[PDB]
Amino acid sequence: KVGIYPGTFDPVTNGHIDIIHRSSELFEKLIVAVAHSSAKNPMFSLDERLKMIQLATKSFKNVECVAFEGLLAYLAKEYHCKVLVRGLRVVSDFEYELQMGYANKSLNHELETLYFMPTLQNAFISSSIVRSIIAHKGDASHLVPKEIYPLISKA
Amino acid sequence: KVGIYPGTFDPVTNGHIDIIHRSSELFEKLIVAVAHSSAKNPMFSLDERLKMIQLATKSFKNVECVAFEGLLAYLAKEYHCKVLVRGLRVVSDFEYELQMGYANKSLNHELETLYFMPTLQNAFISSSIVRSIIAHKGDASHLVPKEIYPLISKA
Amino acid sequence: KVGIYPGTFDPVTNGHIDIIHRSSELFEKLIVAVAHSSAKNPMFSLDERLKMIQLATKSFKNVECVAFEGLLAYLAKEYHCKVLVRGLRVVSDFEYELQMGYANKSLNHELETLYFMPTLQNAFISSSIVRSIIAHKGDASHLVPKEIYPLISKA
Amino acid sequence: KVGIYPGTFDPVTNGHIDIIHRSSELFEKLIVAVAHSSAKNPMFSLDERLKMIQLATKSFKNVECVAFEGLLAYLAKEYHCKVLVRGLRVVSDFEYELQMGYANKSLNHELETLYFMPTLQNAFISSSIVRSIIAHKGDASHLVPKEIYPLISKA
Repeated sequence: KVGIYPGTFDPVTNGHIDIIHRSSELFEKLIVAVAHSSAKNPMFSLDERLKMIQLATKSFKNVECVAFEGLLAYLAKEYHCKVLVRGLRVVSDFEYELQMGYANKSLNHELETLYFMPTLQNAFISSSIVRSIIAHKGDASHLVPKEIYPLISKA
Repeated sequence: KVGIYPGTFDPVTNGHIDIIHRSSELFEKLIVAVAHSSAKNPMFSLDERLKMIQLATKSFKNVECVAFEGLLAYLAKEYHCKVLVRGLRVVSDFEYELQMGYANKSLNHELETLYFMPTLQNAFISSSIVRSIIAHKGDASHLVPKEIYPLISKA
Repeated sequence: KVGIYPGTFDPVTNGHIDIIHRSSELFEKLIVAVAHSSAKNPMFSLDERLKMIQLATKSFKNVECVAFEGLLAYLAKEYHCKVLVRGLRVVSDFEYELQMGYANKSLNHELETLYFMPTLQNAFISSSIVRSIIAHKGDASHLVPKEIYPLISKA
Repeated sequence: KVGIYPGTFDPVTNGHIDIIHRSSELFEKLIVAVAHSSAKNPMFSLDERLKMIQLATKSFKNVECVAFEGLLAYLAKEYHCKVLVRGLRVVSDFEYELQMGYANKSLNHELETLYFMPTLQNAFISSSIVRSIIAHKGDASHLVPKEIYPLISKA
C-alpha cells in the first residue's frame, strides 16, 4: 500500500500536517508529492517547499516527501499507487460530525472518516430522491441495483 | 483492516453500491452497517433493507452487511474498526476531478481519491490565507508547523 | 418584490431565524412557506410548526408565514414570485468569509453575501481551468463569452 | 439597490456571465468589481480584464464594470452597497435542484434561488439535530428561538 498526497505546499500549514498525520495511518507508505506549480507563481521555491515539508514531517516514519514537475497520474504509476489523498475545502455533514465528536472522547474514540466524492451521475441520486419517485409511480430503474428493482417497483 | 460503511439504505441506490465497490477495494473486510433509523420512519423495514443490500452486494466477496439499532461508535469498537466510510453529498474540487478523469482512461487509470474533512480549526487555514498574513506582516504562528515558522516569519 | 423561503421547520431553529432575518432585508415582502412534508413524518403538526414560526417571526414586519401542501413552483406563481431563498448546509469559501468578518466590525460593516449555485455545465468552468487549457493550446471556445474568445485564443 | 460582484476575472468565463446575468436581475445597479489581484500574478493585465468583462457585459444595461486595487469593504461603502454577490464552487442541494429544474420548464418557470451561507454557530444547528436532542431529553435552549423553547422542552 502506497498512498500519494499531492500539493503545492506554499507553505505547508497545520491543515496539511493534519491530513498527512491522518492519511499516513492508512498506508504502508505515504508519499507527499510537492508539485512545482510554476503556473501558480509560488512564494517559496520548489526546493524550499520540499525541504520545509520534509522538516515538518520527519516524525512520521512512513512518510517520504518528493518533488515533481507534473503528470501526477504518471507519478502514481511509478509508485504502483492507485489511491490519492486530498483535503476537502468544504465543511459539510454537520450532524454526522457532531455525533463523531461525542464518540471521539467518551465513547469508542479516535475514529477516522474517509469521504468519497460521488460520480457525476450519482450525485443526483439519493434514497430520498428514489422514495419520492416511487411515491409518484415514476421510473427509478436507472437509480437502483437491478437485484432490488423488482422488489420496489412494478408495471 | 476493517472499515465500516453505515447508513439507512432506504432503499440501497447505485450511489451506495458505487461507494461500497470503491471502499471495499481498501479494506480486508468492509462491514456495511444498516441502521434501524426508527426516527427517520423508513419506507422499508430493517429486515427488508438488510436483505436488499445483502442481495445487491453478494458479488463483493469481502463485504458483510449487518443490521444494528444504534451506537455506531460501539459497533466500530466491536469490529476493532477505527475507520468509517461516508459518501459526500457535495460535489466540489472540480478542476482536480477534471484532471483525474482525463488520467482515468488515457493516462495512468482507475485512480481513487480519498477525501479528508478538515477539523473546524483547520478549515480556516490555507496556504493562500497564510501567504496573505505573511504579506501584511501578521501573525501566522498558530497556522503552520513550528519547524517552519522561523523560516517564513520574524520579529 | 416578493421572496419565498420554503421549509419544513420541524421545529424552527436559530439558523432559520438568521436566514429569515437576512433575507427579509432584501424583499418588500418575505413569505415563509411551511410545507406539510407528510413524507418526512414531522415531529410537530403542520399547525404547530406554522404557529411556532409565526410566533418567532412576528418582530419581522414584512414577513408573512403561510402553510402549504406542496407544489412550491405554483405557490411561487400565486405570489408573482421569481426568487426563492435557501440556507446552505455546506460551509465553504473560507478565505473570503474570513476577510468579510474583519470588514464586518472595523471596516465597512454588516455586508451580506448572496450565493449563486452554478449550473451543471458551469461548475466545471473556472478561470484557472480556462488558463490551463489556454496554456496547453486547447479549445476553450465553449467556456468563455464569444466577445472575448478571439482575444485569448487563435488558430 | 446596488449589488457588487467582485472577482479577478482572469479571464471572464461563461460561469461569470451566468452569475452577472442572474444577479443583475436583482439590483437597480450591479457593479462588477475587477480586482487587480497582483498577488495571484494574473495572466491578463488589469486593463485587459476590465475591458474584456466590459465587452462581454455591455448587453446588461444595468451593469457597470470598475477596476479596483483592494479594500472591497470600502469599495462597498463608496457605492452605499450592503450586498455582495458570489458564485459557489460547490454543488450541493441536489434533490432541491432536481425539483427546481422540473418546475423551470413545465411548471412555474425561471425561478432563481439565492443561497445564504450559515454563520459558524448555525452550521451545527438543524431541525434534525434539535429533534435528536429533544428525544434524548437534552438541552436545545441555545439552538431555537426563545419564543418556542417552552413549547418543545421542559424541566
